[PDB]
Order: sequence, then C-alpha cells, then structure tokens
Amino acid sequence: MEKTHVQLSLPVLQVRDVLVRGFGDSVEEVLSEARQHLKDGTCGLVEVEKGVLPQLEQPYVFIKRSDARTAPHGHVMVELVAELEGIQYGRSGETLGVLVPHVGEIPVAYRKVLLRKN
Ligand SMILES: C[C@@H](N)c1ccc(Br)cc1
Repeated sequence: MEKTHVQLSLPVLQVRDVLVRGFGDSVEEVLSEARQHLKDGTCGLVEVEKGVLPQLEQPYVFIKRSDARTAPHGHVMVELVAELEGIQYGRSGETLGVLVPHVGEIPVAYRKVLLRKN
C-alpha cells in the first residue's frame, strides 16, 4: 500500500535541456501525469528563475513546501499545485520548482523531497 508521503530524489534539470516541457493540457491531466511519473521515477524538477516559466508549457505543475516546521532526513515535505492562466489549483508554501517529464536528460543536481501522495 502507498504511504501518505514518499521520499524521492528528483533530478534537477536545466530548462534548455528539457525535451518534454509539460505533462498535458488540463489542470487535472497535468496533476495526474505528474503523480504517475513521480511513482515511476521519470519526473524531473526545474528551478524557477527569470525566463524559465515562458520556456515551459502550461498548465504548470509546481512542487511547493507543505510544512516549514521540520524537514525530515533532509527531505523537504512538499505537495503539488497546478497553475493555468494565472490561477492556482491548491494552496501551499514556497515553490521548490516546476515538475517536468524526465526522458534521460543529464541533471545538474538532485533535490530530496518527501512528497504528499495526494
Ligand atoms: C513511455 C515513454 N515513451 C514516455 C511516455 C510519456 C512521456 Br511524457 C515520456 C516518456
């Protein structure tokens, strides 16, 4: 059975290397596909800086900090929040980055997270 939270180490990708720049065409689809790729180990993370989001496809899936009181074992506790046309679906803390499919790109780092399964 799946636990409420899972430890994952996500590959951090540079935006210009990403081949598949989003998970789908609707808020519900991108959240669904992101969660599936997270379970399969085929999800990467792009850190948000100026210029990044316009190079990626909407809707966006962000991982955001869900608890600022403790980060177990160095894994920041995080949850998913989607965004389309300036409207967010969920409310959470600070953005760690935007999730994208990982299809073999070489990462620049790994980001340890404790992901809320839902
Ligand atoms: C199964 C593999 N060909 C693949 C499917 C969808 C996405 Br998104 C990335 C890779």
